[PDB]
Amino acid sequence: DEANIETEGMVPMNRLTDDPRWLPAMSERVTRMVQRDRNHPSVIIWSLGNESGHGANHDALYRWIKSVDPSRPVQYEGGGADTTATDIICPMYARVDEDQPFPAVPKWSIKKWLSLPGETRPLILCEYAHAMGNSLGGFAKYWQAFRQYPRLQGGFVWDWVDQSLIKYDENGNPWSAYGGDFGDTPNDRQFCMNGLVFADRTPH
Amino acid sequence: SGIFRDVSLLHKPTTQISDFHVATRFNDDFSRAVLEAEVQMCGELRDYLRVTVSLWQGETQVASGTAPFGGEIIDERGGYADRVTLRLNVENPKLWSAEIPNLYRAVVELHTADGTLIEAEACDVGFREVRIENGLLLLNGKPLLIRGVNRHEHHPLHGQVMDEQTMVQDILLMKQNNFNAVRCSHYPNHPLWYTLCDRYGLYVVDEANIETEGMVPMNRLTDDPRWLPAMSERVTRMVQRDRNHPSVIIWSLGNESGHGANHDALYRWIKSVDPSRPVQYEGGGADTTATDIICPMYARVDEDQPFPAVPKWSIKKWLSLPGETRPLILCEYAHAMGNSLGGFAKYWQAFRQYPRLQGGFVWDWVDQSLIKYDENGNPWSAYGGDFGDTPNDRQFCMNGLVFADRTPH
Ligand code: NA
Ligand code: NA
Ligand code: NA
Ligand code: NA
Repeated sequence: DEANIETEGMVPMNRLTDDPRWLPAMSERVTRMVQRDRNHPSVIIWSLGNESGHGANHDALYRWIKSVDPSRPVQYEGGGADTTATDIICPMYARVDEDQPFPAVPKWSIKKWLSLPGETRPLILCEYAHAMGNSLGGFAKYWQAFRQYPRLQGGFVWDWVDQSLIKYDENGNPWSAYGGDFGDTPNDRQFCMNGLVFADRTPH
Repeated sequence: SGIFRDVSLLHKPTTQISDFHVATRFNDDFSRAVLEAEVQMCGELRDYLRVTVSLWQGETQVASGTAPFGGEIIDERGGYADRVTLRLNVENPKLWSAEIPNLYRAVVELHTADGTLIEAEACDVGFREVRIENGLLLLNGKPLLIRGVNRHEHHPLHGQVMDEQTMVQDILLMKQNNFNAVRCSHYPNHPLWYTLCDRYGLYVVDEANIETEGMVPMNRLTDDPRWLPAMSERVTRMVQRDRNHPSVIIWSLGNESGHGANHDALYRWIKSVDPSRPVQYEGGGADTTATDIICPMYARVDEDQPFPAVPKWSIKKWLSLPGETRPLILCEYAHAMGNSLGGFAKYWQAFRQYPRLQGGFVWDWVDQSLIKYDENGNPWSAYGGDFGDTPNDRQFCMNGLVFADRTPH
């Protein structure tokens, strides 16, 4: 279950999340979420949001949840996926054997990530295997490592369904539209379609 | 068998230096050190006795200090009237490493306050700290990358007799081939070996002469308290003899003798007596409570070998097992028997990518072939069974990177 906070478009990404003046608004997104959903058993992990960098507001909210509901781990990928705000190392798009050492927020091979000096947490990718159009190449690689390494505990594929929208041609025939097709601009074109299934739920 | 190492005769005065330990401790950035030398005497104590410890860098005296015997109060009964600890400050020491084996000379003098010398002892001192921290083996604060090799004491002609030429030769080749470390598989070496490693610069793993592999199960003797004593002398006597050599950076409790309670005890003994160096031991599974370092033998890179009780996990996977945090250095890997070393680069790639994979000691340095003469007196390389020996292990005694004569494979 993930709080509704994502501030990716900021520069740097934690501009807001590191600012105390935004702590009240973030706080509600998190606390109201826990208050509503805490009795659901299918909820096994709480998430602080998505792509919001790593700011002190995150630390605070991580702690709050931990105090209020110790029954579930808290994860958060922002800022490098292994910050003090997550109980699970939860990278997005980290590869199996290949390192991607971006400065500040590298994406280590997941097998290597696990045994970095002092690291002891489990690793579950919050996002992996970008199913955008003809894809899913290398998927078996992930599975093979998840099975061999105890602390490699899987991940969540990005993602389920293509966000394509229906449009109609002059003749009243429908077709799938994506970014820009609505005269929307700037836009990110086909980037909204990354699902394992078509919008109508037909599989890829 | 035989008297295969040097025999010598030593004359000591009646009042003498019976033991001395040298320790070097540093500040946070290694820019200041303290040299601590604990000195013990035997014979008659007198108030006029003194110990002077001086430290030299080449021909320059760095520091010196004197005191009469009488150590600090240890307990309710007091202190050791027959010991004394001198502490010397060293500013900006030149650090020892296998990359640059800077050494100082410590001179230990026993003498009278009027200035007559009774006797002097001494040793080469290398300023360096060995410690495991946060999962890594560090030397002077930096994480080691061990390019090691196992090396038995073997001469095609002299058998187990080691000479200085041979030792030098080995060392030079090793260095010339990018090795920076050696494991004394599986017993303490001839004393000069250490001295050379000190001076030429190679990291050494000193190992107790304890191997009981042919027992069933392997820890049969090692878990038996009746054997603790015998084992104890093999570990304690090694440490007492080799502890002032900077080249020794790790102690090993022996080789392939399972994991017994005797191991745990000895492991602790050493930790207690010489905290300066980590203790490792591969027996019983390579990650028991008797080792500070995961040190498997022949564990593969990506492939697990899940034998019962003592599985050999892929080393990459080993590091991250639940709860594991230690560094991993293979005590033996890449069995170089005959036309071998296939897949060697796969270990190196792993070593470089994973911080806690700190290398390993290839098995091993030189083939253990012996020379024989044919009917015409022509020499030939013999192996297991060639002397009429039976049963035997045939060519398994030839696993080195070099032929018994030192020619490279
Ligand atoms: Na797993
Ligand atoms: Na997308
Ligand atoms: Na490494
Ligand atoms: Na062998």
